[PDB]
Amino acid sequence: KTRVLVVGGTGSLGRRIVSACLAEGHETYVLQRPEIGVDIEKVQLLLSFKRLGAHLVEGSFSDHQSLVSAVKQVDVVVSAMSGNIPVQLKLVAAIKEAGNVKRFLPSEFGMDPSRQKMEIRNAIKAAGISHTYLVGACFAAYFGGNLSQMGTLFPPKNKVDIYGDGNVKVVFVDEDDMAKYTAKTLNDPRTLNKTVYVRPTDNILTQMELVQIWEKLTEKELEKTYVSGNDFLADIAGLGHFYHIYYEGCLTDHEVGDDEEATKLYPDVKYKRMDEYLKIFV
Amino acid sequence: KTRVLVVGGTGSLGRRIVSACLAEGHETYVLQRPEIGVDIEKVQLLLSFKRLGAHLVEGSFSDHQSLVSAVKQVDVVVSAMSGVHIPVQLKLVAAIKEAGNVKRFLPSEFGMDPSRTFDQKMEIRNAIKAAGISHTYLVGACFAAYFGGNLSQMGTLFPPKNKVDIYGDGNVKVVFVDEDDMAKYTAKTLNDPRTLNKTVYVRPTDNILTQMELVQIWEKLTEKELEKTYVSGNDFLADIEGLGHFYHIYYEGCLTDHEVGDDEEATKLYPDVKYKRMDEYLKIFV
Repeated sequence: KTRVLVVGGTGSLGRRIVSACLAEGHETYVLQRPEIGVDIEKVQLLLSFKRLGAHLVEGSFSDHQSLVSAVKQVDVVVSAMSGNIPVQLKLVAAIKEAGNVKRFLPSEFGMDPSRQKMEIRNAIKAAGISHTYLVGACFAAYFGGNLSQMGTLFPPKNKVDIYGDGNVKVVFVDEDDMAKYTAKTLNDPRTLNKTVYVRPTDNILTQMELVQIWEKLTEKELEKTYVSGNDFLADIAGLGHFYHIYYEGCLTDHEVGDDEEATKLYPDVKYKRMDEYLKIFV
Repeated sequence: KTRVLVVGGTGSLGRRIVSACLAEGHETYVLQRPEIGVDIEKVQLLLSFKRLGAHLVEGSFSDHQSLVSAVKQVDVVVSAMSGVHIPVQLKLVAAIKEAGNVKRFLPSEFGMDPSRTFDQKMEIRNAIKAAGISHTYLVGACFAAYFGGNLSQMGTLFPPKNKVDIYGDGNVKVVFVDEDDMAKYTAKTLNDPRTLNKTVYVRPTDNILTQMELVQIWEKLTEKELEKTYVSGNDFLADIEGLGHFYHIYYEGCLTDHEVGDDEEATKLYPDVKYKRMDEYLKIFV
């Protein structure tokens, strides 16, 4: 059994990673930070982990030696901050000091920063820490269910902004599926010290294709305001990354080999399609 | 169907009240505040309520007329601030008074009767009375998540590992209630004619427990005796330099020092609620 410490386990992605690690059969440790000890929902979430067999390990980002003691107990560290640069770098320093970690999987929110955005990867390299990066897809909770409307995570009402012509291919993935891929890949010899691209073919969609999925489920056409590229840029760092995705098509402008793509490496994961994802909000 | 607006529906108690309101068949409205829109947990929670039949009503505590418009749509307003983020509740009262249509207001007091400084604690109740707003108060019990699961220790919701502070002798009766049960009592009482303009006491008999009895339940569940430090009333007060409510509950016995009638006690009024006992509550921590 691979021993895995999940950092950020009360986050949106982190709590799905804990569940996926338990389901995959890893011996799963969850960092229990002091600050969330007074949050009743986060305490009951951690207790739902325990009842499924996870071990809670106490430590905090402000206590370097507590981070060292947590990572000294496992083979793999998985980090998911959706729920930050200094914090990942504090983890990197603790991992380097501990010396025992076989693989570190920092979450990058599915966003490849090598295309300074590179500070965490540069510290991983300089520390000699083995790793796997999972990149290449927008999380459906943040870009899909809102029809990619900025400034809101709620489903659309009658109107939407269409970015450019909405004909640029984006890659969407359910966070539940990103968590399964993380749990599958973290002891896969094929992905040690590799970038793994998450590109589920059925979820390669232009913004207009995503909109049309919504319109078909609600049986009604949305009012549309088209936002040109320079009208977008004249209204200004995620805003910059959003532009790279929806106007320059950075998630789809290069090919990926089967030996480095998540759905090919892990074809047992039946990833949720965006029509099934959006069905819940209609 | 009684129409109910729940204010604080992404909070701890408040999300349980929304659930119990839907369970009861109330036409359930939930205030959707702009400030939770950055929080995916909160957004998906509210969308879960909408999926179950709730109505989301956009409004903000800093926008008086948005609150008036919200309360003008319902018969009953329930508010619960535990886990959200006296002024907020007073803003709600102002909007209810101006709206004029609300048949009953149920402000959560976190189980703590403020009528036992005194005038600051009574500020909301005084504004309710001055506005002529009809109400139901629910009081008399410690929420188990905050006083039971942690064996009444400070600074954590987890039970201790091998050491407990015992207050006084731990022989003062306290009343404990599961937050889930508080929410069901709230949903059942809010259109009960019997509780209009009443204080309803929540006193589940099996959950009237001294702190030592509560510790003993945990020691039996774990099969280990805890190391005990006894804290006198004088030392507790000296270290205060919420703790005041704590002192009155665990040292003065203010939850159990008076009798309540059946016609004003939640488990008599609503005997269909099978309230959770503390042995069952604590087992999830083992």
